[PDB]
Amino acid sequence: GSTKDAFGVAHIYATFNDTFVHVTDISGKETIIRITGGMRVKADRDESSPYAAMTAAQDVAKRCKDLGVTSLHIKMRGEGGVYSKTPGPGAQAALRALARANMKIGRIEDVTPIPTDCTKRKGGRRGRR
RNA sequence: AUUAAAAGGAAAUUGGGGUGACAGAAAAUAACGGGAGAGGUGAAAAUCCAU
Repeated sequence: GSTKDAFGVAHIYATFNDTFVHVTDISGKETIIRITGGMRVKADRDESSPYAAMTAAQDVAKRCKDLGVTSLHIKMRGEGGVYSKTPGPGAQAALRALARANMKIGRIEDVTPIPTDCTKRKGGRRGRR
């Protein structure tokens, strides 16, 4: 059920607590292989280390070239609804790992959601102490 | 029986001043992809997960 070189999309959602390496078809409805940081480490604190993000992104690519997807439209995103809109630590490691993995890199975009207007944020008035 | 006060009141623009009748985030629901973790912390656990 594989084909020749088919462009993919890599919605790499990496936050301060975890990382996600998700590749689908260009329609965005059928995923190809999705490996996250928590599937590559045993320590909870290391669910989003750059080594964890790069190792996961490494093994993700091998399946992509195995199935024929070689080029990826990267999409960068962090947990930025009402929280921090900056991509987490392992975001760059995951992208670079794919680049070292001999994958053509197409468009790169930031798909972190930006609320036109927002709900309440957790923490109350005085915030986190 | 004085005037016409850089006293006051009365008859071209400025105004997120007051009243009255477009946007996606967050979450839910529906359906599809995938099949093992996900949240969370300085570190963990109670928690959600093969329905």
